[PDB]
Amino acid sequence: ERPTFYRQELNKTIWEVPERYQNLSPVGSGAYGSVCAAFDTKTGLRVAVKKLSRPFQSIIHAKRTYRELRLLKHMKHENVIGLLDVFTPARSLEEFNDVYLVTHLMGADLNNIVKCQKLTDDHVQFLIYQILRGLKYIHSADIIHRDLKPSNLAVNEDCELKILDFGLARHTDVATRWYRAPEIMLNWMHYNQTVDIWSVGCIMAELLTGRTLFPGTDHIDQLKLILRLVGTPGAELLKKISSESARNYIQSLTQMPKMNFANVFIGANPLAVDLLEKMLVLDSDKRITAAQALAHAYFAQYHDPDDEPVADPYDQSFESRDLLIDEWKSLTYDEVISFVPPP
Ligand SMILES: Cc1ccc(C(=O)NC2CC2)cc1-c1ccc2c(-c3ccccc3C)nncc2c1
Repeated sequence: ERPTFYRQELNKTIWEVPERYQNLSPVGSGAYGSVCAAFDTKTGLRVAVKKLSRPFQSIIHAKRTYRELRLLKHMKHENVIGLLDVFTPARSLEEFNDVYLVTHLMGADLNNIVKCQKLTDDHVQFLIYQILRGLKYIHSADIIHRDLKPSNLAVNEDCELKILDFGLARHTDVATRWYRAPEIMLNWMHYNQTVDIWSVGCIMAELLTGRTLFPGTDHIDQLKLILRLVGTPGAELLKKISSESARNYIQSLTQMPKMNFANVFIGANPLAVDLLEKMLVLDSDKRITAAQALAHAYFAQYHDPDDEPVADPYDQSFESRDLLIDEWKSLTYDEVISFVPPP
């Protein structure tokens, strides 16, 4: 049966949600869209409801909406945000103009944690572990995050973590680059899933040291900052950059050796430093994977091959179809009423 909705103004718009969701309350962030913390009396969980902004204003948004929804309904892992529900006040396609999403709530993100807790070695392991485990899931479904960062890691009171914003296209017109992998920033050859490991590395290094590893100002400064630690590229990596300008420009810079991670991260679990040198490598191909990373002896106290699941193949076949603004809209509708809540 169709539930009974109610109305109220939150974040300057009409919010019409089913009565199971009570005590809606804005998060204060805004960086994640329009989102409220709520209590779901159906599951009895604390949830996070997000009202999609004019989801179908144009092909770009239309397809973007269906894309996110597809991703959310497909992902079912304890370290990745997933769909507890999705609903619309509309009774028929005709109406349909808004999409509402629901997920578990955490209330905070990594970014807003270095400024608080002092972070012991132990908690760092737990946090990096969850990112790698969730990453392994995501990667198995052939989905790349591409822009992983501390602000995309939703963490709750008990340092439990969920990865957010995965697989969402690119940017329009900017974007922080303090964690993006160099392969991406200078746009080189085909780039594998390992781009995310580069990011995990930056984060891990940040959690260990309390300061941002590569807080560059603009594009060349970032590259300056990274090459000063991992060193400039040899002929092996240069030859693989099946690019042009980027290759000729990269090699223009002054050659530099890789620093000694051991003395860069003064005082830090040695096993931690070992992992960083395996993640922060210029060459993605020679960079460690999430699965490999979960076996490293640093995560000794948490590793458990049986409890580190994989995803089913993600049917990404819609990413090539050219559709009308109304068709992308309709598919998002189909995806909404065919939805089935998890157990
Ligand atoms: C609702 C929603 C829908 C979809 C996706 C998403 O990543 N979609 C991409 C396609 C994958 C993300 C969210 C999202 C945003 C902020 C959340 C906060 C939260 C609350 C306050 C301050 C900071 C945070 C992080 N706490 N718990 C869960 C949260 C979930």
